[PDB]
Amino acid sequence: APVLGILCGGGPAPGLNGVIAGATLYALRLGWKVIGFMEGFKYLCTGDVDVVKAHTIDLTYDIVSRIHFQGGTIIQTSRANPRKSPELQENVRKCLRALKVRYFLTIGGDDTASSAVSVASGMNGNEISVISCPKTIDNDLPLPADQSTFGFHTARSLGMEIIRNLMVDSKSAPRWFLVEAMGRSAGHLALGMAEASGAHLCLIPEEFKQDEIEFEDVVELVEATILKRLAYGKNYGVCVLAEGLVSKMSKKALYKLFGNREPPTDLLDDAELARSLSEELLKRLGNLGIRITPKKIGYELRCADPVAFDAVYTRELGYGAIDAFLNGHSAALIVRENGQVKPVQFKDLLDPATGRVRTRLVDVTSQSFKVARVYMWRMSKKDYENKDLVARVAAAGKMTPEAFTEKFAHLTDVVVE
Amino acid sequence: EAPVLGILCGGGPAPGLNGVIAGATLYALRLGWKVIGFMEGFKYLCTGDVDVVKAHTIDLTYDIVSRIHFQGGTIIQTSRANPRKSPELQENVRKCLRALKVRYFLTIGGDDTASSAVSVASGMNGNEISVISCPKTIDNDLPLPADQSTFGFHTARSLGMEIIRNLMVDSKSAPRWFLVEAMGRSAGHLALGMAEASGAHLCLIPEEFKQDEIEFEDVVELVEATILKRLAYGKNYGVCVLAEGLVSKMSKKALYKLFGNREPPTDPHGHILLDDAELARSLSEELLKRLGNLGIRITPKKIGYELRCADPVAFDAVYTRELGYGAIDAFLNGHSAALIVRENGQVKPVQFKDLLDPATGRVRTRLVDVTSQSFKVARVYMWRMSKKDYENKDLVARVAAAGKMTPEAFTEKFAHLTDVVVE
Amino acid sequence: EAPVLGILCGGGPAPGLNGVIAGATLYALRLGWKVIGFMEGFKYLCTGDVDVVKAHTIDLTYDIVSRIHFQGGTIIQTSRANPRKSPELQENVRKCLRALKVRYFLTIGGDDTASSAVSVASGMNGNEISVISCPKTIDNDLPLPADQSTFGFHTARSLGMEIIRNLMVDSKSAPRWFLVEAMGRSAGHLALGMAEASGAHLCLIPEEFKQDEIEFEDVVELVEATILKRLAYGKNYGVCVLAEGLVSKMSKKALYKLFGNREPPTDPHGHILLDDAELARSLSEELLKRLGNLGIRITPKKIGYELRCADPVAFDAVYTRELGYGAIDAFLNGHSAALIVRENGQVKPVQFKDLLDPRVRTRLVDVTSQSFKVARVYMWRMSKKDYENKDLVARVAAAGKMTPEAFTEKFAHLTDVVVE
Amino acid sequence: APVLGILCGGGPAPGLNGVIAGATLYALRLGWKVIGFMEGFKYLCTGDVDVVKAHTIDLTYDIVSRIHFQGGTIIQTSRANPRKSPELQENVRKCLRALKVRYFLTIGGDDTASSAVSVASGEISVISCPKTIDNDLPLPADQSTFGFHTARSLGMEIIRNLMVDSKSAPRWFLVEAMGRSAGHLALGMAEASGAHLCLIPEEFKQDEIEFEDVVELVEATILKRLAYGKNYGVCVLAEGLVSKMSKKALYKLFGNREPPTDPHGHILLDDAELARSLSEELLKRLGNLGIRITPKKIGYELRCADPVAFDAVYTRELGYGAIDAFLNGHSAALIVRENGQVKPVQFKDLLDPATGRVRTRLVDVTSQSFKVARVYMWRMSKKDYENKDLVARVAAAGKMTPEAFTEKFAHLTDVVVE
Ligand SMILES: Nc1ncnc2c1ncn2[C@@H]1O[C@H](COP(=O)(O)O)[C@@H](O)[C@H]1O
Ligand SMILES: Nc1ncnc2c1ncn2[C@@H]1O[C@H](COP(=O)(O)O)[C@@H](O)[C@H]1O
Ligand SMILES: Nc1ncnc2c1ncn2[C@@H]1O[C@H](COP(=O)(O)O)[C@@H](O)[C@H]1O
Ligand SMILES: Nc1ncnc2c1ncn2[C@@H]1O[C@H](COP(=O)(O)O)[C@@H](O)[C@H]1O
Ligand SMILES: O=P(O)(O)OC[C@H]1O[C@H](O)[C@H](O)[C@@H]1O
Ligand SMILES: O=P(O)(O)OC[C@H]1O[C@H](O)[C@H](O)[C@@H]1O
Ligand SMILES: O=P(O)(O)OC[C@H]1O[C@H](O)[C@H](O)[C@@H]1O
Ligand SMILES: O=P(O)(O)OC[C@H]1O[C@H](O)[C@H](O)[C@@H]1O
Ligand SMILES: [Mg+2]
Repeated sequence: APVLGILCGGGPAPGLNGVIAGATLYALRLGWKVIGFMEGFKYLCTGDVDVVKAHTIDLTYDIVSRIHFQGGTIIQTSRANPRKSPELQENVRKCLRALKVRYFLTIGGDDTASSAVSVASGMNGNEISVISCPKTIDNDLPLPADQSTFGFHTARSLGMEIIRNLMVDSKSAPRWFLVEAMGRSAGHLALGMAEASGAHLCLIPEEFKQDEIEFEDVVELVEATILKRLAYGKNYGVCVLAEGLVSKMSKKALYKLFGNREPPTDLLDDAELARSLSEELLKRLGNLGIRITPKKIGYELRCADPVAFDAVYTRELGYGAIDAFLNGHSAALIVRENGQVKPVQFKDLLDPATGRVRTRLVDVTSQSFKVARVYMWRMSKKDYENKDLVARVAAAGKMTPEAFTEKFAHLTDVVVE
Repeated sequence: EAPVLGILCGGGPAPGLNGVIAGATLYALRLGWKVIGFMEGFKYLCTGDVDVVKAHTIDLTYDIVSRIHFQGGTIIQTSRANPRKSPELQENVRKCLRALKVRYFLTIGGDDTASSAVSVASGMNGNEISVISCPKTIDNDLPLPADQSTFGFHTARSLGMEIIRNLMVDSKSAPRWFLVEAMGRSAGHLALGMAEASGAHLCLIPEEFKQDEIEFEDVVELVEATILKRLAYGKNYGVCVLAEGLVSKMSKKALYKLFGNREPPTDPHGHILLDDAELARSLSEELLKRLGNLGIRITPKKIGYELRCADPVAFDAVYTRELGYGAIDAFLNGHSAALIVRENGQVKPVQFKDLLDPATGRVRTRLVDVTSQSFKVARVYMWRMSKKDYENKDLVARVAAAGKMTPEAFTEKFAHLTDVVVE
Repeated sequence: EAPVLGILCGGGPAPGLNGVIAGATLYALRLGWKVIGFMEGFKYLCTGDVDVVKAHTIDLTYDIVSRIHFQGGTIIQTSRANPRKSPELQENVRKCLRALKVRYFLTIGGDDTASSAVSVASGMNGNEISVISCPKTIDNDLPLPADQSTFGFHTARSLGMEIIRNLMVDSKSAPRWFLVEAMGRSAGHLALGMAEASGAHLCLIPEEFKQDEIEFEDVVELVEATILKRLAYGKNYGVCVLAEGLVSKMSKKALYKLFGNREPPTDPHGHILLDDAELARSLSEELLKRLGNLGIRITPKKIGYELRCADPVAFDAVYTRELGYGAIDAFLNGHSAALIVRENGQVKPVQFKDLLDPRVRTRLVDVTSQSFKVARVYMWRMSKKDYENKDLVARVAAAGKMTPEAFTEKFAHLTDVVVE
Repeated sequence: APVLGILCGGGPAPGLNGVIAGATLYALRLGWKVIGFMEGFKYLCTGDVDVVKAHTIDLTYDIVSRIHFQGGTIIQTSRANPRKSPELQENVRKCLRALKVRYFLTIGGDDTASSAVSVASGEISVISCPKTIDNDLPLPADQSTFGFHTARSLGMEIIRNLMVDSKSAPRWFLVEAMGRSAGHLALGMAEASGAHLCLIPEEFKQDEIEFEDVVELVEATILKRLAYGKNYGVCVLAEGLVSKMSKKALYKLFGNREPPTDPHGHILLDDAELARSLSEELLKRLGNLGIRITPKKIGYELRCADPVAFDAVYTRELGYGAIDAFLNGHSAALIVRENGQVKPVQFKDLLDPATGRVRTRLVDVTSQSFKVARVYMWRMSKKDYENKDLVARVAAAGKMTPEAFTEKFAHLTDVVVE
């Protein structure tokens, strides 16, 4: 009876347990023995056969038969990475061989799969075969457009519900919420939350023409939306911001981001973008009876119980991983393109630019992105050319139609219309 | 004056109806259109009385629709009253639409609603009114490119998943078997989706039965062998999800037995009233006679009326907003007698004649593809006796012993089930 | 060694069972006690074979229970097996408890579980073992001070409200009447709670019927009058919630009509089987004959088992944690054959004798309380004054397509059938 | 036809629509005409009766028959305080008389009720209802203000997700629960979700708190968890710890700077980030041990969640009791529920003599409920500090001697109640 070894690396995503139970349940039906390494590679890195034994468990039918309802991961996860030093990988090989592992499945992000292949490449193919199931809550893998990664549906739906309450609260007690969606990689999650909840505005790094952002431009994009809605008798709303704006700002923009101060280094995590915009917008707009409050959606999504779409999705990835093992595949990533859970070789998907896996961003030319824009509140190219509109909007700001055009009309060159 | 967009909903409600209404109305309002909404579908348009229709038409304004994307149901209600099979009724709808100066006419409903919409258009100048329909089914039975859902389906399946979740915890905490009947006889998409997501131990849908007709006995025994196999592993509990469509695939011998060894009730037109069937209840009643003495409890449970007006999940909120936008886009581009659908992430108008099945003159019905990879994966995790399973003497020994019968008795009673359903 | 604490669950599950288990276990481990849990209640303690019991007992360690307060149901499962009817079985239970050196025996369950625990205790020494039971009922029918809830009732009521909420939107979007049957015949706390919270138009609990036996005709007419009054205001839809206990209060003639003018079902021993009674289904078919010509659709809906194992809401999470703590404190203070309950914000042991009047005194809805009166105001119903309002009776009668004389003679007697 | 005028004051709480629907629907049956003032006292305080009439609506059956399902308020709310100045009450009296409203119903918390009393001194009866998610109105013991159950329940669900994440990917979450008046909400969320630590101002003995003590209280819990093999957890902090802090503590809290202040000299505690500051300090002290720490705010997403069944029933009965108090001629009272009965309680009985405004009900840290909640927390008790064996294990977890651990932490037993 061969041995299967599963582990999780990187941040958790809803439905992580779904993959573990999908692979384990099918493997047990074949008669395999399944084990799970706690906290990813953290203890395989030490190379101590008994420190590892104290941190691996039997993945039995009883353990996994009902985890498909539950978020997080029963075998935990960690960012521990054996790929960064020649000693660590050998410690991994020493423990896999000592554990008589035959099939090796990892569930994790771009940095987690690379560890799997590197440890595998220094091992005989007849003794160990490696498979990985890439995971990401930011929906940034290069699957065919409109196709989502597992966990993304759960994250977007819970985020919609959180913004729903902020939408009702912003109207009931007039204010503006600046909701910062966690995740600097792409803009899929911020735009999905905003469009589903009817958020009045969404800013993502992908909608900016210039290769760097200026702090003042982001202030004016939000300031224009607040002015236009105020011009229609509404002093409240919700604006959603992808954190990826941070990783695109310029050096000067980052300096203003931290309060006109030099930023720390080894550091965009310490950045507080929604909070910084709230302070600047309050100096400019507070006199108009406008309250602004930042709010961060984020960590609370990572271990939400999977929605039905991600339950089916992850189970089919678990079966697929075992199926790739049976069909002899190795060094491949389990993906579902066009409704087929097929093994895909990491070479065929690794974009040569960054070395890591190709990251699919939001297509702001697609119609889907255009539809989201129609239901937002923003001054378009045509809007600035409407004298009657510009008159009311500038009046709402207690500025003249002229000063308003000086300040804000340039924004049509910062963001794709 | 400004062009008038009239909106109605037909058929049974599904999550996201308001989302379609808000997408069409908000976009139209930005274009300066006047948006009105007829209450209860074609109900009053069929009368032909202009005043009555005015008494059941409301002005769809910004503040009314600005926040209904959060809410299930339809703020303009819905009806199934349809004028398609009445030349007089079709004219009556035309007279009321002309009276209200309706330039763009949008219907949100199922097959009957869309067919009625085009029939109203067959006798109207193509430059005075355009007709667009937005297909709606929680049953997911539209012939969209497979694996792509219809709006409302994701919401119904997710809520359906959470109900069965509580039934799975309850069935294990207090050992019991639940027969969950998923309302709707169109297809098995809802049953299989809820069962696969919730990890139910069995899902029976009409698509997997090879015979053109189904026998009540074969359904009893398919569930029975699943229960026995579970019993052979120390587990006297589980959940089985039956698609209601099994009833409409049964033979008349199965119907008489289903209705209590009696005569199926019928309306005053000669049609069997299948809504009065109690599939899940009848099968648990029979299954208790056979397996009850093995310390097995069985309980029916229906799901599906509570699903139809659940608040839409994010996938449906985005979906229906894009559909409502697409309806207005079709109006602008000049399309008419077209249905707004989303294929490959693109909302496009598709002519109604192009969706007809030439054999029936009816829009095609997409059922579960039981030869798909997805369905095979679902079956892998179900608890059932497969073909090669019946050939394992050790396994049939354990299962037969669980049922307090001999191995030869088990093969006699249950081995024919591999020829009843696709393996 | 260290004291052994055995825990089991008996009967129907309710939200928060895991809360009581976790509250008792976590505190017990803080005291150094060993904690064990019996799968499926007394089912295996009845067999007597100790090795079988060991195969169905688990060590309740810190990591087993530290996070089950989120989870509904019970990890140690439950069963209706009760050794209270066989000292052959009670001796078997005592035998396995002694083998496992159970110093403290905490059972969570209903009447059969509670009484079964004390009878086993009666045949043992008061120093070797001590027994405490935590009463459990999702029906809120324990005799606590008025308005104070049993654990799990909040969770069940809130989930039921959500289901009716979907039914209310559906009934209005696609005009229809839903007859929501709230399962449970013990009392009407669940039905009234769900209906009041959800804005349901009518609620019928057996507590409001003045007479001792209920007639099938009268129940039909109480729903009928509400539907007609709604029709008289342009509303041809609504939700009416029926407590399943209406079946248990019906007269012999009423039962005969309820099952379809056939002999009521019965078990092999001759006792009536009310579980086969589809109360909402029968009332829908009957009300369809009478009101179908008016354009009224009526569909039944059952809200039962999906409540039992819903995840506990915050009120019940705090509740059952305080209960579990109180059970350990009762063991420490030397209490035995006692029930752990909470009254006026304090968890405390309460001897069996305090609450018992055969099974425990069933607390029913107080239909004379101000709480029930307020619920009635927001219902749609023909009060005694409504029947005497000539103008109103004309509108309702016309909605039902009958003369005011016919309406008054048929429906006006209902003022003496249910509390005014 | 008598006129009922309804407004909402203060921050929203789930069930406001329940009160409005219960009061409006009953008043409709009595034949009353019902109206609603937008944004609460914002425009009744102005005295411009022309502006007031613009932002008023007629509360009809269609408007309110189904809002009992919905959180938020259909008539909005503001924090405007007519009790601030003598005519701030006068403008309200003038506008109310102009509209000829017989019955005036305010739906708000401690600040709103005091405003209602400031106007109830002159034809027009005034009744309030107990709105607050902070559970800090002086209702009978063990009896909650409406909206508190819903806010606690949704807060528990949010923390549950943070609990699964803190264990799946070992991390510590510092949850800051909104509300500076009392610790009810923070304690309810933490107890129900099984959070490892909770800190509320009610448990500190001295009336001024030091930043160092707050940091060390979390530090002791994190170290103790490490001693027992766990490098993760969740800690809930009532944000009212900032309002109990000393001037020196506030200086450290705002990054060793003078706290921001309003044009009147009072301190702007809204700009404070308690959880963020503690996280930064604790990461400096414990990151080497393998401890990751992350702050999270909860509370703006709680104010307008759809009410739970408890608040739906509660607000339906409170709204009924408001019309019943009006029907009985009562005035200058707040509707309360005790033993399942709604009754008016005069504002005079609820006023604290020193403040002059409605009395704030804090958590009773001497009660059994609080003691039990503490038993399930991970903390160092007075006895634990006297356990030489336990102290050695925690100190080793913190990479320090037992002597150093006792010097730094043992004094905490005099900082908070045991
Ligand atoms: N940026 C915007 N996004 C969405 N709706 C808008 C926007 N600006 C105006 N509207 C609405 O579009 C409709 C027509 O606007 P108008 O033609 O300016 O009266 C009204 O309901 C406006 O409130
Ligand atoms: N019908 C079934 N569906 C899913 N899993 C099953 C089924 N029958 C057995 N198993 C499980 O498959 C694994 C291997 O089965 P066996 O080798 O027969 O013990 C065990 O975990 C069984 O419980
Ligand atoms: N049975 C009832 N329950 C609750 N509200 C009612 C009932 N009957 C009438 N109403 C409402 O009471 C108000 C006064 O009605 P009326 O007495 O007809 O003027 C209106 O909002 C009616 O819809
Ligand atoms: N401060 C605390 N709060 C809650 N549980 C604790 C605390 N300290 C220890 N425990 C647990 O209580 C039990 C007693 O452990 P010990 O004191 O080592 O015998 C073990 O399960 C510990 O993990
Ligand atoms: O806040 P309201 O004016 O009511 O509604 C604002 C709308 O604009 C937002 O993008 C959403 O699509 C909403 O429907
Ligand atoms: O825990 P049990 O009820 O034994 O088994 C549950 C699993 O069996 C079912 O087919 C699903 O695949 C679940 O994952
Ligand atoms: O909207 P409708 O169905 O007409 O009325 C709903 C109300 O009537 C019900 O008794 C409850 O009191 C609800 O508030
Ligand atoms: O699973 P762990 O995080 O170790 O412990 C969680 C428990 O510890 C906390 O104080 C609560 O009482 C929880 O029940
Ligand atoms: Mg206050």
